[PDB]
Amino acid sequence: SVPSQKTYQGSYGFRLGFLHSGTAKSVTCTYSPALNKLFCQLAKTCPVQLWVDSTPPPGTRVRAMAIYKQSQHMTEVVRRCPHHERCSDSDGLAPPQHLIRVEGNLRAEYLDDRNTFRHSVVVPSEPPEVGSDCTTIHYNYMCYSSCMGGMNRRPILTIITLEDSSGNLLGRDSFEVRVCACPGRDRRTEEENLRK
Ligand SMILES: [Zn+2]
Repeated sequence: SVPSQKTYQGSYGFRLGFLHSGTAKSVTCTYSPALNKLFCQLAKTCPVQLWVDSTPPPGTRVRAMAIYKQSQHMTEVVRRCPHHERCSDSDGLAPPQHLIRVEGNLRAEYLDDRNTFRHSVVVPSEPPEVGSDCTTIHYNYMCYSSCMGGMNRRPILTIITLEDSSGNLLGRDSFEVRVCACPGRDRRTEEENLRK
């Protein structure tokens, strides 16, 4: 009733990477290594790098799923709030209830789990292009952390899993997410709070 969040590189050395976007007031997405936390604006591009030490088999996939970080909320499905699930901002593929979308991948699939009712979005794993050392998935988060009746100011984690063609686990990584109006200021504030 709760997905695992244990980091697991697995046989292929799977792990995530993030750009170094800084903390200017204007930044739309920024990652804090010290907090393992992504700060982003609503429905803005969040580039997440996928790194492996060796290429997994054809048919490998990469799944993203959100869970609440606090234990007393972890059994609750993370979903869009009653406002945003009705605002008709569909990309033609993502169900309007799903918090996490993938941008610009026509092979993305959206799952409503028939047993847990949790949402996820999955894409094929592909090796890096010629001259590149990793691949990047562009995610969008479609509600604010503060949305009433949805996340309701509760922190969430995103769990990224590398899966074989049957859905079996090959690798796992994760990061906290805050969706907010001013990611640069909020990253600076929370990093200062950690230091203090
Ligand atoms: Zn919302």
